[PDB]
Amino acid sequence: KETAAAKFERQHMDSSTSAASSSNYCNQMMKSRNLTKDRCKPVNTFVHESLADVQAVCSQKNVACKNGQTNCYQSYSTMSITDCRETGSSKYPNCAYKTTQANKHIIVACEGNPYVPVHFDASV
Amino acid sequence: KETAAAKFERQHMDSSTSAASSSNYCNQMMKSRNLTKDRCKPVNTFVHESLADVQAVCSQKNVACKNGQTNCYQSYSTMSITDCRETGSSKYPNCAYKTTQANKHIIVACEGNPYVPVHFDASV
Repeated sequence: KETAAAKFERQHMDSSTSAASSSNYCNQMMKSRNLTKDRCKPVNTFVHESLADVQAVCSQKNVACKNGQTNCYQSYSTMSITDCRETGSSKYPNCAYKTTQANKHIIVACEGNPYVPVHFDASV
Repeated sequence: KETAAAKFERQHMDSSTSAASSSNYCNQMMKSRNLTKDRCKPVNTFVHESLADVQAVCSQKNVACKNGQTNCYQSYSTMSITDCRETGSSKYPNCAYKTTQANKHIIVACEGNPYVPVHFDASV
C-alpha cells in the first residue's frame, strides 16, 4: 500500500528545479505526479529544495495545523515553492493550472519514525 | 571522454519514438548505439519519453539499486520502453535481439551535479 511519507514526496517534492521555470510547470508537474488521475486535484504546492532541507522543517517551529491537530511545523527560512491552482475552466480530463513561483515558509504535518512530512498544510 | 550520462543517453534514451514499431527495432538500435562493438551485449532497454522526463525520475521515488547502492530512483509514472534480448542465432559479429515493448515503471541510477540518469537498473 503506498505510505503516507511517500505520498507527500510524490505530491510535493521537486529538488531538480530551482523553482517553477515556466507557466507550464503545473499542468505537467501535477499530471506526472498522478495528481490528475481520478479528478482535478484543485490546488497543490511543490517544494524545490532538498528532501533533507524539507524533512528538517519537521524539527523547526511547532505550529497548530489548520485541522486543529498539533503535528505541524513551520519553515524558519523561506523556501522556493511552486504553487499550483486549478483555473476556473480547469475540467477533469483537461485539468489546467496557474503556476506561481514564490519564496515562503511552509507548514507540514509530521509522523512516524524517521520523523518526516506526511501532509502539506500551508505556505506563509 | 564520453560522459556516463552521454553514455546512458546513447545506451537507452529513445525520444523519437513512442515505442518500437516492429520486432526489428531491437537489432537496429543495439548496433547503432555501439553496443555490439567488442561483443554482443545480451540485454538492454530503450526508453521512449523525453530526456527531460527521464532526468525527472531522478527526483521521484528513492529505491535501492540492484547492487544495494541507493542512488536509484523509481518512476511515479509508467513509461513505454522497448526490451532487447539476445536471441539464440545471435552470434557476435552477428548479434540478434528479441524486441519486447511495454509500458512499465523504470529505475535509474543518478550521479554527479546536474543529477542525471547514469545507469539503467530495471523496469517494473
